Amino acid sequence: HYHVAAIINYLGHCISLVALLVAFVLFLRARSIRCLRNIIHANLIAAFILRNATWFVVQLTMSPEVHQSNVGWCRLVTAAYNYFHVTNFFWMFGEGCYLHTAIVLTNIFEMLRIDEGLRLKIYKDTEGYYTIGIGHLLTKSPSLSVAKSELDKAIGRNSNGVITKDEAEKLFNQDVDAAVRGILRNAKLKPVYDSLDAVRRSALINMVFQMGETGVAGFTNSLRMLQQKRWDEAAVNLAKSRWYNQTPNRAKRVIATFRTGTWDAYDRLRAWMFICIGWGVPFPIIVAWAIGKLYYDNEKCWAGKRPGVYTDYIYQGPMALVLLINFIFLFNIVRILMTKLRASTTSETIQARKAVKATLVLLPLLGITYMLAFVNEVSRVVFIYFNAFLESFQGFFVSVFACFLNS
Ligand SMILES: CCCCCCCC/C=C\CCCCCCCC(=O)OC[C@H](O)CO
Ligand SMILES: CCCCCCCC/C=C\CCCCCCCC(=O)OC[C@H](O)CO
Ligand SMILES: CCC(CC)Nc1cc(C)nc(Oc2c(C)cc(C)cc2C)c1C
Repeated sequence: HYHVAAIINYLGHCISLVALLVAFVLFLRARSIRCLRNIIHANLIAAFILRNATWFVVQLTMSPEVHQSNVGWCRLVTAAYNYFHVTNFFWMFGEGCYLHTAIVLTNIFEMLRIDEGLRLKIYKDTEGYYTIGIGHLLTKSPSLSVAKSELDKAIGRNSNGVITKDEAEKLFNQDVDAAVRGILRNAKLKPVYDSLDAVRRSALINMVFQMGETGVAGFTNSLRMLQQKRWDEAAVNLAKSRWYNQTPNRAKRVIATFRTGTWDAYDRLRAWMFICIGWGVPFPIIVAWAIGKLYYDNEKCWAGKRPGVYTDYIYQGPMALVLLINFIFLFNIVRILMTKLRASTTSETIQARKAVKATLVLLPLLGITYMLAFVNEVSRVVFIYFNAFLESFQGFFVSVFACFLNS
């Protein structure tokens, strides 16, 4: 049977590798590779591709004579293969951070957290008025004691000076409504705002926060063009204003949002933070593991299982912890979907459901294999053959899954 299990493993690994590669090319071709969803999926696929390819290399290490010798390149392959193992876990954790944040925090919140900055503690602004969050003014009393109270009425609860991230969102949402009220009352801004789609409306609100209604109104020809959906020409005119000269970066992002329609400008910035979770963090982990092996376990290409001293827990450790956290995220996401978002049916909530549905489908497929790992008749043959199939086709499931989310 052992030969059968080996044949299935090579067959599966081939299939999953091809599947992953096809999915990756798909995501690269897409114009949506700009979206944050697709950046994570593509990186997730890459992380998976690398592991499958390394598997075939690892197969060469296996032959006894190389296994025994513990050659230098042998050790590199084992470490590399393990690195990609952690990469897989952390990228999956990547998707889970995104999904969780996707429901709890709106796009417009994220845009103006990059552009004006988020401060969770009470601070005094430039002219000395107490301000918290994304540019929210509490009151103009000189006594911070009074300010703590003013925040409490706003939030509903006693604050002691420091508000939760979810609370800042409520403050921010309030400000956005105020901005819209102002926009609708403005004779110049109103026709333009009403014609714009949701993403561009956000970009208009961005300028309102920085310049004011009166300031944004001053852009007569840019807004005319905006209204006539002449986005390329509208962008040209927006630069010429000195707003651009004084704050190029924020202006470029806001202007670019007018052109495209998308969040691409802000999404790139967000993506670097995911990148660290997926490739950045597992690298110190694997380095620490490799030192451990050099110190007490220099045998057998680093793949020897010795009972022994636990060195594999240096990388296995974080893999386990990352998983638990994802469960906590999932637990919170599912509850939110029942709790507030039953009746919502927005563009975001539909996708989040579709994702959660797919996660639930994905999670037993990958999970059973670990369950079978802890616990060890014709039915014994069925255990091994099942194992051989699940591990080998692990990659294929990921390819299908990523594609399903993208759709
Ligand atoms: C010796 C090696 C140590 C090196 C340490 C590496 C970590 C530092 C990395 C980034 C710093 C620069 C980040 C600048 C990018 C910020 C972009 C942005 O958000 O800001 C736009 C601007 O605020 C609106 O005008
Ligand atoms: C046939 C024998 C040789 C073995 C070869 C293995 C066969 C499965 C491999 C590829 C399927 C990948 C799944 C693709 C799912 C298509 C649905 C999809 O969403 O496509 C659009 C894409 O997401 C836009 O970004
Ligand atoms: C378990 C072994 C591992 C091997 C790759 N698979 C993983 C790893 C991780 C971290 N999360 C997974 O799923 C989730 C969970 C649990 C929560 C959320 C919010 C999102 C996703 C995609 C799977 C299927």
